[PDB]
Amino acid sequence: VPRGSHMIVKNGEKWMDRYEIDSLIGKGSFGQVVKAYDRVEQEWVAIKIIKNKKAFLNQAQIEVRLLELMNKHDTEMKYYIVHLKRHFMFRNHLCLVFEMLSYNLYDLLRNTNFRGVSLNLTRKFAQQMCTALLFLATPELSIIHCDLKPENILLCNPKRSAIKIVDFGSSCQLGQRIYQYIQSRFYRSPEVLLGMPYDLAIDMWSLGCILVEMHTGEPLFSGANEVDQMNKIVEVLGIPPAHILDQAPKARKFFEKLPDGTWNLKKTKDEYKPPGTRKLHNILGVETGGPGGRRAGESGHTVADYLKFKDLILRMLDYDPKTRIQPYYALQHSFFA
Ligand SMILES: Cc1cc2cc(-c3cc(N)nc(N)c3)ccc2o1
Repeated sequence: VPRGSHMIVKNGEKWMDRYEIDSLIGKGSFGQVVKAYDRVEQEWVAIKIIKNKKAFLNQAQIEVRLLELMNKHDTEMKYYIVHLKRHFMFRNHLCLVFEMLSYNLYDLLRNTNFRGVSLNLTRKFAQQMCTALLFLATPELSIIHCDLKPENILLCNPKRSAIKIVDFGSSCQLGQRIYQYIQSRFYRSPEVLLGMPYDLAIDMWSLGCILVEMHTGEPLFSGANEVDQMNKIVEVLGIPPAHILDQAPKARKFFEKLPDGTWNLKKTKDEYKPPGTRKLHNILGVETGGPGGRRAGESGHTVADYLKFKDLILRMLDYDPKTRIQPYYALQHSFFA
């Protein structure tokens, strides 16, 4: 019986006279993902190997249940989610066989030298991700991904715009509270930072953050920690509404209620732009040739195009989860017309 939690995998070895292990795709907290040739089906697969650890096995069994649940639906919309081909036990590890995809949206930004992709390619990723969120919002699914980020959205093919969402390891269904900290820090919604109840709207917050980054090359809100995260959100969006802060268990982690009942920023121990003064209109460069002026004298980057983009994003970054744009309405926005 091995002492470590990790599976020993040798490049070149063959599993169950079927899977020819080529190479490591990537390592994560769950374990690892290997590229392998399935000699029976004659196709590449990405094998997700789970560590022999109780916490990770439990998360992976939730992931298998939610992916199999999604697979029973007929809609074309389900193809924006990575396809789980099968699962088995091997050398006492749970192994998930997925279709082979291509590189993630972070690798795509790094290949631009973090200068961002075009507004036209941003629109394509936006439309697909809004359709995927509409699929998860199907009542019989009601899945919250809870970990959207550029690294969890993958191109299907290196030369094409088609994308799929991966990793439902942190995911839950509407009304569940399972894990103490959810969402990646940069993509973490204000209701989660404030310790308020969360629903599918947290994923639309994450998507708003991701789409600005895909076009600018840089994260919109790059907090070093939760206080810094909230402060960078406030730079762009101002002080959250009183009706939210008055109900937030963790309001006093970031803010203070003054004698007149209005909220300000909590004093530092002893630096940010004043609240709401880092305008998204200037981050995107709506009137000034897009990010860093670099889109002036290219087509597909008009002031009219940028205003439609800015308006959709600001509806995705609504502080109020009950009024934040829902996937069904985001798809009807003039940005997609
Ligand atoms: C190239 C490539 C990487 C890759 C990664 C996954 C995958 C990774 C994780 N963590 N969770 C899920 N549900 C899928 C699937 C196919 C893949 O294809």
